[PDB]
Amino acid sequence: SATTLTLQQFSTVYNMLSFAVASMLGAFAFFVMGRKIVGPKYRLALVVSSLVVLIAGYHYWRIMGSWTAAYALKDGMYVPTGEPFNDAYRYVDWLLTVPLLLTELVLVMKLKKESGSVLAKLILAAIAMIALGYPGEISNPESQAGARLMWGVLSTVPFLYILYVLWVRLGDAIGEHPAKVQVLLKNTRYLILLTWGFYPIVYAMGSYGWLGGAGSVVAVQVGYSIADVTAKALYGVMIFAIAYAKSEADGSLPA
Amino acid sequence: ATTLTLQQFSTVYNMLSFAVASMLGAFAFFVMGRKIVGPKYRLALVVSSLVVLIAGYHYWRIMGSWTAAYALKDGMYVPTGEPFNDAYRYVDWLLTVPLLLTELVLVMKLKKESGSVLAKLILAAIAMIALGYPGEISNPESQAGARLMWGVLSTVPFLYILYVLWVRLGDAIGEHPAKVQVLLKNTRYLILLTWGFYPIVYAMGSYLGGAGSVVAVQVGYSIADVTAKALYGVMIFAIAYAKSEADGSLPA
Amino acid sequence: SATTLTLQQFSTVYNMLSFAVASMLGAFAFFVMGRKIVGPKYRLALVVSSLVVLIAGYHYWRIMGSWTAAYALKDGMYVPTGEPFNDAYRYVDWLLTVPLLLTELVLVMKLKKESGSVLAKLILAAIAMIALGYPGEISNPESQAGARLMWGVLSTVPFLYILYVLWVRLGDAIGEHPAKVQVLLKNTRYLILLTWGFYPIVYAMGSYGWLGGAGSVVAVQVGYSIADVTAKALYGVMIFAIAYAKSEADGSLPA
Amino acid sequence: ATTLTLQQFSTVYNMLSFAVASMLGAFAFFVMGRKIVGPKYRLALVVSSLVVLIAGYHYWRIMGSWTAAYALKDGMYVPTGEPFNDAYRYVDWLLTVPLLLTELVLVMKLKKESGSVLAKLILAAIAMIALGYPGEISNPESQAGARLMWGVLSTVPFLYILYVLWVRLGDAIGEHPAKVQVLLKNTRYLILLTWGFYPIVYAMGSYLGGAGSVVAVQVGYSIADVTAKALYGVMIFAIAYAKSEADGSLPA
Amino acid sequence: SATTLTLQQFSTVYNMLSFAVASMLGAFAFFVMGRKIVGPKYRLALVVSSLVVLIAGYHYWRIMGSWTAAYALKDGMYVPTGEPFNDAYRYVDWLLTVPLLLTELVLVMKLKKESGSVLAKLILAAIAMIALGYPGEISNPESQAGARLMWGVLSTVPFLYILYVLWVRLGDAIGEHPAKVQVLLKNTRYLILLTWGFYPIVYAMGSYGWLGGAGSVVAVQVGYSIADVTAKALYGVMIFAIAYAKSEADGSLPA
Amino acid sequence: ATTLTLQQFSTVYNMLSFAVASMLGAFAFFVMGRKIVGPKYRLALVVSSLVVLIAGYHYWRIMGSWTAAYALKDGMYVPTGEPFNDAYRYVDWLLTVPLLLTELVLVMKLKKESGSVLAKLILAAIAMIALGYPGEISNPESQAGARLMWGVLSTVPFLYILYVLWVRLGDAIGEHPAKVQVLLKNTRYLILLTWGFYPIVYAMGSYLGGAGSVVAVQVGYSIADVTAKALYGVMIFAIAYAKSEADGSLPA
Ligand SMILES: CCCCCCCC/C=C/CCCCCCCC(=O)OC[C@H](O)CO
Ligand SMILES: CCCCCCCC/C=C/CCCCCCCC(=O)OC[C@H](O)CO
Ligand SMILES: CCCCCCCC/C=C/CCCCCCCC(=O)OC[C@H](O)CO
Ligand SMILES: CCCCCCCC/C=C/CCCCCCCC(=O)OC[C@H](O)CO
Ligand SMILES: CCCCCCCC/C=C/CCCCCCCC(=O)OC[C@H](O)CO
Ligand SMILES: CCCCCCCC/C=C/CCCCCCCC(=O)OC[C@H](O)CO
Ligand SMILES: CCCCCCCC/C=C/CCCCCCCC(=O)OC[C@H](O)CO
Ligand SMILES: CCCCCCCC/C=C\CCCCCCCC(=O)OC[C@H](O)CO
Ligand SMILES: CCCCCCCC/C=C\CCCCCCCC(=O)OC[C@H](O)CO
Ligand SMILES: CCCCCCCC/C=C\CCCCCCCC(=O)OC[C@H](O)CO
Ligand SMILES: CCCCCCCC/C=C\CCCCCCCC(=O)OC[C@H](O)CO
Ligand SMILES: CCCCCCCC/C=C\CCCCCCCC(=O)OC[C@H](O)CO
Ligand SMILES: CCCCCCCC/C=C\CCCCCCCC(=O)OC[C@H](O)CO
Ligand SMILES: *C/C=C(C)/C=C/C=C(C)/C=C/C1=C(C)CCCC1(C)C
Ligand SMILES: *C/C=C(C)/C=C/C=C(C)/C=C/C1=C(C)CCCC1(C)C
Ligand SMILES: *C/C=C(C)/C=C/C=C(C)/C=C/C1=C(C)CCCC1(C)C
Ligand SMILES: *C/C=C(C)/C=C/C=C(C)/C=C/C1=C(C)CCCC1(C)C
Ligand SMILES: *C/C=C(C)/C=C/C=C(C)/C=C/C1=C(C)CCCC1(C)C
Ligand SMILES: *C/C=C(C)/C=C/C=C(C)/C=C/C1=C(C)CCCC1(C)C
Repeated sequence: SATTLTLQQFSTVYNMLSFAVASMLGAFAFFVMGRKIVGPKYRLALVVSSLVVLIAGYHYWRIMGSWTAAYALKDGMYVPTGEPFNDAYRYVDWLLTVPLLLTELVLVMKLKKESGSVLAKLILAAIAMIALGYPGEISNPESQAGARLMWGVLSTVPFLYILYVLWVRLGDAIGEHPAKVQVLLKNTRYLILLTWGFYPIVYAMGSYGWLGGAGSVVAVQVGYSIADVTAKALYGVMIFAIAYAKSEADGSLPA
Repeated sequence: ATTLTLQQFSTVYNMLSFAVASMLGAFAFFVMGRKIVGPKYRLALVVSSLVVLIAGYHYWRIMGSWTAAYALKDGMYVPTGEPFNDAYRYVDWLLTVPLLLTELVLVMKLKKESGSVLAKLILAAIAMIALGYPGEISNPESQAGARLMWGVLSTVPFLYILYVLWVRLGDAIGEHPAKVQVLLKNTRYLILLTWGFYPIVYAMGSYLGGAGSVVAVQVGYSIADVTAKALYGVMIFAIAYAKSEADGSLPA
Repeated sequence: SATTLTLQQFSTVYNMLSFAVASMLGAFAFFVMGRKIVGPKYRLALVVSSLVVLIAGYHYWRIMGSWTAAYALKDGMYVPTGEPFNDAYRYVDWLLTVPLLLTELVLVMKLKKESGSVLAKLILAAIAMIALGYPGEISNPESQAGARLMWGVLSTVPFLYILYVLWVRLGDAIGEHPAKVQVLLKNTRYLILLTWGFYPIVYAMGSYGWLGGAGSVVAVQVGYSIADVTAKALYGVMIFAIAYAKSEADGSLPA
Repeated sequence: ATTLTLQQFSTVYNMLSFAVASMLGAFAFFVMGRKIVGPKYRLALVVSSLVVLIAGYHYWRIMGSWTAAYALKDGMYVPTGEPFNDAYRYVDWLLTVPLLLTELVLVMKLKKESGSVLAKLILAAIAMIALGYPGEISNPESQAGARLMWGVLSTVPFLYILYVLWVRLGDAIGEHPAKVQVLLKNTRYLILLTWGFYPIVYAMGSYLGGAGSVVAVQVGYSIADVTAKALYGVMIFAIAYAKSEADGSLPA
Repeated sequence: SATTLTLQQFSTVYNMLSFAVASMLGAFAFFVMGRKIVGPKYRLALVVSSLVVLIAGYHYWRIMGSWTAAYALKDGMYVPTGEPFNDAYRYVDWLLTVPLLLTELVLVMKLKKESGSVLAKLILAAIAMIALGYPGEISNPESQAGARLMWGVLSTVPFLYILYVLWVRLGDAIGEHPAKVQVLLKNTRYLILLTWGFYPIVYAMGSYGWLGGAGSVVAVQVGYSIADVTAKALYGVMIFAIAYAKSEADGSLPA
Repeated sequence: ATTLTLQQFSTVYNMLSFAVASMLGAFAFFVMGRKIVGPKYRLALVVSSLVVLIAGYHYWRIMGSWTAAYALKDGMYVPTGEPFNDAYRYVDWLLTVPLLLTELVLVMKLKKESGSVLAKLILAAIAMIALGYPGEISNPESQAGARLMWGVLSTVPFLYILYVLWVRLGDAIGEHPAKVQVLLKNTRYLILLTWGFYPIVYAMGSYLGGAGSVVAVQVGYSIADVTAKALYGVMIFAIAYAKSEADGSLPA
């Protein structure tokens, strides 16, 4: 089965899940309302921003239900119920939202005829990343260690491709914009860099650790919440700030 | 009925949760994207919003029916006696497929014959779904003859719909700007790929596999619905955005 | 009591009821949104169109609850619960919506001073039709065959009156409009003609058939759904198309 | 209490479902009809929307109370011990009747005395409902004296309200266009027919019949509420539309 | 414990609570919609009017739940359940809404530089009134009669202060406005005078009466509903009427 | 755990119901007050609406948790075994405190450094709440050392936030009209009074009292949240209204 949890551990994970739910839905309303403030050519990017956090809001709402249904209160403790709580529900979120995360960045940036081509490759790359990752995630890290490693390696190839394209296609376009736009674009890269590495690490953790003890279960689940809120809601605020800065630069800010 | 492995139940549940999320995301897009395109293409986005709203609620219900048809016992998911209503999609299609045809006609240029053309497609789609329904609920083992016959009878209006869409979309490519032309070409390919997937899943259910067959049919129908409705609506929006940039009606 | 049903039969009726619910509510949103597109003198007719489908949406929502509450799952079967499922709940729908169906047609057509008089007679006719039909519907087709026939006959008199008025007041006004308006008005008559005959036939069926077997129960209930969706939602789309055509003819289409 | 036949329970339930549907339909009409009339008559339609919205929810509750007060046993509907709160309409009237008077005053031309006139009618309507409430909950058999007395005391502000409405509506007929005049004449007749129906139903409940009496009172009150609120609001809208076409403020 | 109630007594209190709920929420929608009709300098007062009735709507919704949960149906009777129904939940309503009631009156009236000072004193007075009243309300009228009286007396001091300020600050400003504004301002004072005295009387009743019998329980609870609807919803209508009259006087009525 | 008197349970429940009502009232104010101030200050009111909306729902949940953690027995409220999640506020603060800082920055004049300043405050607020959380769930009796340490570590970013707000608000007083200046002065005092209250309640929970301690912490946190969010948002609105009257953008 799984691990027994204290009220403190169960509450901590439940609260970080409720933190995630509130952050995604609140950011949704913010991005919906923020459309009126930026230039008209950057409003489609904010719509996609709202879409990302809306979907992750729905998915975290289900995860929160899944978490409370996998444990039951007995003798001042939370003991498993047999109902499964898995990380593979997250992939259903990622498969849709990660291609959308790339889309909103490209839409807020300048289109250079090939912008469609650059986006299409990244979307296809992100899809294959999650798609190849899924067989490895549902594989038993012990009884199926060969399959887990193979899919992880195959999944990492389009992953580094996305990271490479973002580094090379952003710096060549960072150095063409005002100082405020550069800082916003620069930090957005760091934001992607710091946060997106969490998911493969936890995948590699299950292969070489994690599940060992309740604290590991809490930490990983707390980590997913922090990573998702920053990679989706905070990331969407950066897209909004880039839209306002670029709208302020080309003179399209509503007056 | 049959017992499922933990993986099979999880997989079908996830594809159902994927479908719910895709519709919810597509709904918000079409509602908000209405403001971004020209004023004469917004009714097409209104119909797009309804299609995904209806299918979203219906997939929300399908997910409830799925989780209620199995129970976890001994590391397995065994049936509960509560039935899984697989015919619930066909009543959705009976409403949403006629609506999908409408949004394509509305996003295109209105002609004199547009009224007659739409009604014929809807009558075909109705007869298609109507003939398919006896075949869908037929037992693939004890009632294999009826499944094929209704499958065969249903494809006649099916191929009729595909022919009309191919011919009425190619005739409009050569009158529009290049960007509008590319979108219409890809839209034809998209309709063919997605609408052709459903006959395969019907033939998948017919032929035995066991639980893998159950997973495939539910996964296949779910993917088909998501691509034929939400991905399809994005093309309707993209056609609306291109035509709005061409006729100078883009709100920007 | 009543009949026992298979899962297939119960599901079929349940699905056609859910089809009806979705069609009525979806058409409501369509007609509400479609007001902006037609001329201002035809928008009141679309409001009445929305009202018809909204009411039928509410009534079919209750019918769906009534259907699931009249049967219970036992041994892979649906056996009655004793709770009644009757066609007389439909008359409460018809008594309000049928007068409204006539109203929206007259409002989309040209007012000719007497338009109030024509409408008032039809509304009074439709009311008496449903009102006279109700005593006959709740009468036992066997133990009370005299009362059933008498009310059916009395109900058919204002029915044919409505049909006569529609045929004579529409053709005299069809031949005064453009070709597209004529086709729309012509098909609307056929739509009324084909669909409205279903209700008396089922009334006459209960007198001389139906209730015999489960298949009859399914067919009649499936028929009501098909008839209601076409006589209310498809009919409202025809009213919308007439409004757009007439708005396009008199030059009032919003530009 | 008393047992009801299947027909009696069904009839009262249907008239309650008729009332719910009528209010829901009337609500959407007044909300949407606000946009169609002139800008100075829209607050009257706002109040119209509230009246039917409040009464719709209340009739939704009355229906729940009705179905919860009886149970199906032996081809009969026998009481459950759960009570049916027939006084729930009077607390509705205490709110909605003062609102109904307001929407009539708002749709008419505002004068200096309009403020005083409205307050007097509301005070009368309050006292009318207030005196009627002791009489409504009084037992028609063991407490027949109190029922009549409260009925008698309640009609004094009742006839006061009817007199004022007759006199303030006839004085405004002769200053308006012909179409506005006809509407005001019919509005007076409508108020008299509908407001007079309630005293009959109170006298119906007093005098015994048994279950037929129970059906009549509930059917009568339901019909009276539907005609005095939703049908009444359509006249308020019709007066608004006529005055908007007369003063040139029709949004068209 | 408490008293046993008949179905009639329980229904009466339940209905007057549902009357209060409907009146507060309905007035909320009225004040929200009524903003468009008055001058722009009086619209903030109507927002505060909506706030008062919205809060009292929420609080009466809870009181209605509290009432149904304090009694249970047994043998055609309503007997207590042990769950408490107290008047001290009302103070949580009053502590917020009474300062708001004064605010909306001052905002609809003319600001005379010191209007902030006058309002601040009244708000501080109203707060201390409810604050001093609370220790006395939760005191046992019999075992704690010294504390009940003392807090009641201390609570009455800012109460009469508010009444004095309203009488003196309104008449000096009534006699500066048109006749219609004077009548509206004059009746608003009478409205405050008649209704606001109910609360101390019921406080003094618990000290020297009430709780004796079920009829007293019904009357007091019925009284609170009548008092709250007139002191909040009817009072807000008077504020709306003053705003429309003053907007009509200074020529700011939307045309 | 500990049993509570009827008064203690009622008091904490009332302060929770007070908090719910205050947030609901504040939400409607900020939504409606958006229309009343100038167009460039409305995003700050949008964020104000979210803060109170989030905290309103969370206090609605806290009230449910509170009533579910005790049961009435023998004229007492005794624990039920169902736990009261007191850490649920800290996850609220983790979202709402960063939002509260934002609305202040948005209502003020935007400068070049405004971007950097906000991010530092949010990082501080995050670390503040993050370090406070281990201390909040620590047992005041068996784990008194950890409570103090996390309390001590949490105040470092706390005093950092207070210093920045004092210095960036005094620098903006002397560039604005007198009415704007007074509001900014009082806003500083308000932030200090309310933000300083939380450390006291943490020290209250640490030091024993018993149930009175439980009441104080819950009452203190509730009052602190209501004044630091709803009362704070009214000042944000008042600053918005004053600046709108100064720059001539008041919708009137
Ligand atoms: C709905 C329940 C029944 C289900 C069965 C399928 C119903 C299909 C209905 C299609 C409505 C299409 C009406 C189109 C009327 C013309 C509108 C139009 O041409 O507008 C173009 C543009 O918006 C001008 O600017
Ligand atoms: C077993 C019984 C089976 C019964 C099966 C019945 C099916 C009826 C559906 C017909 C399709 C009608 C589509 C209607 C679309 C009309 C659109 C229209 O008329 O608008 C054109 C005009 O140009 C705008 O101005
Ligand atoms: C509501 C809870 C208590 C129930 C007790 C009954 C309350 C009756 C209230 C009536 C409000 C009427 C206020 C009318 C104020 C004048 C508005 C007006 O004259 O506006 C006309 C027109 O809209 C300008 O263009
Ligand atoms: C047992 C205790 C029973 C107590 C019973 C108390 C009843 C109080 C209701 C009075 C009616 C008040 C109606 C208020 C309508 C005012 C409308 C108004 O003042 O507006 C006019 C002005 O012209 C706009 O500008
Ligand atoms: C939200 C979930 C994560 C929680 C972590 C805290 C997030 C803090 C986000 C702040 C958004 C601020 C974006 C501001 C972008 C600039 C907008 C602006 O300057 O607009 C001014 C004015 O409206 C022009 O007229
Ligand atoms: C245990 C792990 C702990 C991890 C902790 C991670 C915390 C990340 C939060 C950083 C604050 C970011 C605030 C972002 C505010 C940005 C606002 C902005 O960029 O807008 C300025 C520009 O002027 C508009 O045009
Ligand atoms: C894990 C948490 C990590 C910390 C997350 C919150 C801090 C984010 C601060 C962003 C300031 C961005 C502008 C910084 C300007 C000074 C620093 C700098 O050197 O920026 C060079 C750039 O060219 C401009 O001048
Ligand atoms: C500033 C831009 C973003 C900056 C980069 C953000 C990246 C976030 C990713 C992973 C953090 C995971 C942290 C996991 C910390 C868990 C803390 C915890 O509570 O674990 C203790 C456990 O509960 C004992 O039982
Ligand atoms: C404009 C709207 C027009 C809508 C037009 C809809 C036409 C019929 C569609 C679906 C019927 C679905 C039920 C089909 C049943 C097939 C018979 C069958 O064998 O299955 C069920 C039966 O009860 C054995 O148990
Ligand atoms: C185009 C304009 C409208 C055209 C005219 C539309 C009129 C619809 C009225 C009645 C149809 C009733 C059809 C009933 C078919 C029932 C099919 C069925 O499924 O019954 C099999 C049963 O389930 C085995 O057990
Ligand atoms: C502006 C708002 C003003 C509103 C003004 C409302 C005035 C009173 C109305 C209804 C009271 C209903 C209860 C009446 C009770 C009558 C006494 C009675 O005998 O019945 C109940 C009693 O508990 C025996 O059980
Ligand atoms: C016009 C401006 C406002 C005018 C002033 C309004 C002040 C309302 C305050 C208190 C009234 C309390 C009245 C309580 C009446 C209770 C009637 C009742 O029903 O009690 C009988 C009991 O139920 C038998 O068992
Ligand atoms: C932009 C968004 C950035 C958000 C950044 C959030 C950073 C961490 C915040 C809260 C963690 C709350 C849990 C802290 C747990 C402390 C460890 C502990 O001892 O308690 C739990 C443990 O499971 C013993 O049972
Ligand atoms: C909002 C959610 C986001 C940004 C999720 C991102 C997920 C990844 C970048 C996952 C990467 C993986 C690999 C590189 C290999 C192992 C499998 C994955 C899917 C965890
Ligand atoms: C949104 C749903 C859509 C677009 C559904 C489309 C469905 C089809 C094209 C179905 C076709 C079928 C046949 C050709 C025969 C077998 C039965 C069907 C209904 C699966
Ligand atoms: C939306 C619902 C509609 C259009 C319903 C129409 C119903 C009828 C035309 C019913 C007619 C009847 C008779 C002519 C006699 C027998 C009784 C009736 C009510 C079934
Ligand atoms: C929407 C509800 C309305 C218009 C209700 C009106 C009610 C009456 C006019 C009631 C009158 C009564 C009497 C004259 C005496 C007997 C008791 C009443 C309350 C039924
Ligand atoms: C909407 C609610 C209102 C206007 C409540 C008003 C309450 C009072 C004026 C209460 C006054 C009290 C005293 C003067 C002393 C005794 C205690 C009080 C709180 C009942
Ligand atoms: C809306 C909620 C707000 C503004 C919360 C503010 C909270 C604090 C300023 C908390 C400070 C703390 C310390 C300084 C140390 C002890 C732990 C805390 C979190 C209570």
